[PDB]
Amino acid sequence: YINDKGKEVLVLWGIHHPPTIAAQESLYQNADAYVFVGTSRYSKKFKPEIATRP
Amino acid sequence: SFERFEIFPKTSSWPNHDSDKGVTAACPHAGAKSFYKNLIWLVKKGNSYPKLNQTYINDKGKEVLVLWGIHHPPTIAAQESLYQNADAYVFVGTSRYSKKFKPEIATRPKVRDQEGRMNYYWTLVEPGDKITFEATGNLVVPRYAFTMERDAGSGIIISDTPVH
Repeated sequence: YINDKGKEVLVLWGIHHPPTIAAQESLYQNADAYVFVGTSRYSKKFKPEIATRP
Repeated sequence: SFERFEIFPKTSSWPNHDSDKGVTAACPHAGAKSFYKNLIWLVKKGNSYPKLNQTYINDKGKEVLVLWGIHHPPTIAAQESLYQNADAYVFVGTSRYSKKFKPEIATRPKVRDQEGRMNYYWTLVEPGDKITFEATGNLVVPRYAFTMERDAGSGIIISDTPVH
């Protein structure tokens, strides 16, 4: 997305952590998944943390 | 209010792992190798480190401070001689806290004769909340947690003045 507006844009996203590997396959078909979000001054790579939380 | 209580009894919580060989010369007691009182350094019970899965529900009426540790061996051989898993992982979870820890196997500068490292972490479990420990290696499990109640606040005085 290129900012054609004349002012700042607030962007919100989320990263999901399934409880089990089976959930990861049932949702995304990729056991070894990754995310990357990048701007000119921002760049981060997110890896799923598949574990059973309380 | 402060009360130390055995969060995980040593004689029953870890039947599959070894809770006796976790002693180092960096923490000596009476000239012999020892370790921290409030923590157990679990190792293999012989060519096997099965999946560790333990939980604790806060039955106390106030906060519970739980401290654990993650061990980073200096060498891959050190990883196998303790946990028999080259790619181990730890996961500590609460209703508000969740973190996955990965060992960083590398040679550090040697301080107190030790080339590996051990990072210490802590958290507060609220009443009615539970903590969960999951591991395939590199976990120093709690032995004693601290039931605690906090007040408004104070400070730490660093001085040699006598106490009367």
